[PDB]
Amino acid sequence: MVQSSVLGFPRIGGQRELKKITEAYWSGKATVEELLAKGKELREHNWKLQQKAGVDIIPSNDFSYYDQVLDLSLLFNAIPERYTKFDLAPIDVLFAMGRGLQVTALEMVKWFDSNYHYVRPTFSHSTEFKLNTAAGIKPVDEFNEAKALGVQTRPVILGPVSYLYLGKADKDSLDLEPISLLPKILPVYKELLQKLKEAGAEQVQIDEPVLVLDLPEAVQSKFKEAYDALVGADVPELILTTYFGDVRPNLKAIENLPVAGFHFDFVRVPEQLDEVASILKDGQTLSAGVVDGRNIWKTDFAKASAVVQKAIEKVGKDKVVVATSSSLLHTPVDLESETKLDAVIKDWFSFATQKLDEVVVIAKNVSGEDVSKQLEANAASIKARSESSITNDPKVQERLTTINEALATRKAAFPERLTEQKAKYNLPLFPTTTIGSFPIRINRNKFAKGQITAEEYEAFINKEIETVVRFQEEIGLDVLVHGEPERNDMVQYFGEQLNGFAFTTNGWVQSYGSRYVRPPIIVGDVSRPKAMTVKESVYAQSITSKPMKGMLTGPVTILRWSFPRDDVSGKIQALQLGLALRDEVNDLEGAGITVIQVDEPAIREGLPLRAGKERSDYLNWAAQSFRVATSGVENSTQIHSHFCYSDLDPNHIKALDADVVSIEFSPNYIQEFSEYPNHIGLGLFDIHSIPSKQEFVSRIEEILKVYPASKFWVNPDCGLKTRGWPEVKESLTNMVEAAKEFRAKY
Ligand SMILES: NC(=O)CC[C@H](N)C(=O)O
Ligand SMILES: [Zn+2]
Repeated sequence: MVQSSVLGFPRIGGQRELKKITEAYWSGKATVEELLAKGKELREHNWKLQQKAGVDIIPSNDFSYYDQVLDLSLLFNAIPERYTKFDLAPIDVLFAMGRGLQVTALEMVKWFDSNYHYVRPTFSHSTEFKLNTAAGIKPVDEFNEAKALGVQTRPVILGPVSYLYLGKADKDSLDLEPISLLPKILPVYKELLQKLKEAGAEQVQIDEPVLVLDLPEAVQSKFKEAYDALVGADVPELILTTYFGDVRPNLKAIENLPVAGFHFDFVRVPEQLDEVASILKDGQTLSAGVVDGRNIWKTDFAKASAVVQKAIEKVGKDKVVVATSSSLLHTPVDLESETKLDAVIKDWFSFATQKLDEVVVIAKNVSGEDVSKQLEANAASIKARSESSITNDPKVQERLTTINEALATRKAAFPERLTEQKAKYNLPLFPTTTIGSFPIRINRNKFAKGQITAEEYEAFINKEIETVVRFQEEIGLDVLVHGEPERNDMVQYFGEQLNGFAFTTNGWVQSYGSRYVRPPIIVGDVSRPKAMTVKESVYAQSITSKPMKGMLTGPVTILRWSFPRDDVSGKIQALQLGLALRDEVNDLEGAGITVIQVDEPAIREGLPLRAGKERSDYLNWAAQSFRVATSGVENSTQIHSHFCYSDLDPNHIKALDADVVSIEFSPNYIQEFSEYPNHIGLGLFDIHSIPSKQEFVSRIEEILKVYPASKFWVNPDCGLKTRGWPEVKESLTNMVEAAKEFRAKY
C-alpha cells in the first residue's frame, strides 16, 4: 500500500474564520482565550477533514496565527530586544513582530516565487537561541492535540539551514552572516526533535527549500553538518523536504545524509526524478510531489500516477509516498464553496479540500486498488478541458503568430521621440507627477443590485475624479492622474474585462498575516472585448488642460497575481495579455489619452529561482510582453512605467524603453542610468506614512549630484490610495514647491 501525504493545509478556514477572529482579537473585541479556542477548532476541523479523506500522512505545526516562519523565530528565541520592552505575553510579542505595535514590524518577504509572504528571521550577535517553553512548544502541543483526536500527524518544521539562510542580520549587527549561527541553533532543533519523539512523533517533515536555489559551496556543506547532528535514535525520522524547484545542482550536498527520506517537487520539475532518485540510499523513502500545491487545476491522474510509477521503479513501492508538491497553503480551501462558476469550468478545478481526495486516489491507483470509476471521471474532466473552445480561441492563436521584435519596438528611438514629446507637452524642468491613486462601497453595492442607475453611479465616480483633478491643479502638478476611484484592485479590475478569465466567490489564499487575496483564474486564451479604462480617463482629461495619465496594469503582473493555466507556458499567457493591453493602449491614444502609465509591480516576483536559460528567457519575455503592449503608439505618446522596487535590474528597466520610469527610492545605483537617455523619477517619499520643502530640496540636491537634471522627474514612491487627505495635501505641496525652486535656477 503506497501512502498518501499532505505537506500542509491552508489555515484561514473555509469561511475565513481565522481572519475574523484574529482581527477581532487585534481590535479588542475578542479575548486571547477566544482566539486560541477558534484556532483549536480550526485545526481540529482540518485534521478530521484529512483523516476522513483517507490521507495517511497528515501534517501538524502547519497552522499559524500569522506566519509559520515567525512561529519558529518565537519558539527558538530569535526575538529582537525592541519587542520585549512592552509587557506583552508571548503571542502578543509574536503579533508585534509580525505587524508592529501601535516599533515597526519585522520585514515581510516573498516566500520563494509563491504568492505568500513570511516574516524574515532577524538575528543579532547577541542572539541567544533556546526553546521558548513559556508560551507552550507549539509543535509539541499541536501534535498532542491531534493525537487526542485519534489523528497521528507528522510535524512540519523549517530546517536549520533554510531558516538561517533566509534570515538577515538586524540593524545593530550589519556584519553578521546568519549561516554562521548554525552551531548555536542545532542544539535547539535537537531538543525540539527529542521532545516530539517523546510526545510520540515517529516522522518529521523538515523543510529545506533552499536546496532549490543557487547555493554557495560553503552553504552546501552545512546540510551534512546539520543533519549529522540531528539524526539519531532519540529523534523522529526526518523527511528532508524540498519544493518549488530543482535540487539537481545541489545533489552532492544531500547525497550522503543520514535522514530517513526526501521529498521533491515533480510538478514544477518532473524531469529531476531520475537523478534525484539516484542518490537514495537503501532504507530511504522518496516522497513524490505530484499534486500541485500552488494552483487550482484538477490533477491529471493518469499523468501523476506515471510519475509515481517511475519513482516506484527506482526505489520500490515500499519506499514511495504520493504527496502534494508543496504545502496546500498556496491554494484556496474548498471548491464546493463556489456558487456562481459554471459547472463545466468548475469540473476543471480542485482546491485544497479536493486535492486531499486526489493524493488518496493516486496512492490507491498505484497500490493496485480498484479506482477505475474515479480514473474515468478524471480522464473525462481532463479531455473536456483540453477540447473546450474556452481553452483555444483561434483568433488569439493567429494573433500570437504576429509577435516579434518589430511588434515590440517603437517607431523611433527615444531621442527622436523626446523631440516630439517636448514639442507636444512642453513640460518644464523637474516636472511633477504622482503614481495614480488617491484617498467607496454603498453606491458600488446598490449599483450591483440595480438600486441606482448606471447614470447615477457614473456621477459619483466623476465627482471624485473631478475632486482629485482640481486638487492636483490647485497645487501645481504638471502631469496628472484621475485617482482610480472606480477600481477595486489592480488585477481583477482588468481580468473581469478580459476574456479567458474565471472568478471565484470564495477562492481566498493567504498573502500575509490576515491579508488574503482572491486571485483571478486564467482559464483560457485571453483577449479584450472592449475598452476597459477609456471612459474614466477621457472624462478626467476633459476637465483639465494638464496632461492626464492613462493607467494600466502590465501583462506580467496580471499573470503573476492570477492562477495561471497549467497547459500553456507563462510566456504564452503574458504575450496574449500584452496583445490585449496593446488594444487598450491603442484605444487610449486614439481617444486623446497620450500619456499612459503601465505598472508592473510583480516582475521581480516571477524571476526564476536559479540563474540560467529559464531566468534569462523570462527577463526577455517579460520585457517583450510589456513592449508588445506599449510599442504601437506614436512618437509623441509618452509611455511611463512604474516599479515598486528600489534596486530592480537597471538592465531590465532599459529593456522596456519607456519614455519615463518611476522607481521607489526614498546607494550609488542612480549612476547606472547616466548614459541612458530616457527619463527617471526617483521616488522622494515613502507613501506608507510631511517632509518639508527643505527635506525635499535636500533630497533632490542629493540625487541631482549623481544624475542629469534634464532627465529628472519628481514624484512620491507609489500611489496614495493608502493615505489620508491632510498629509497628502501638505506633502505634495511641499514636493511641487521644492521643484519650482529648482525649476527657477535652471
Ligand atoms: N502598486 C502600484 O504599482 C501602484 C499603481 C497604481 N497606479 C497606484 O498609484 O495605486
Ligand atoms: Zn509603487
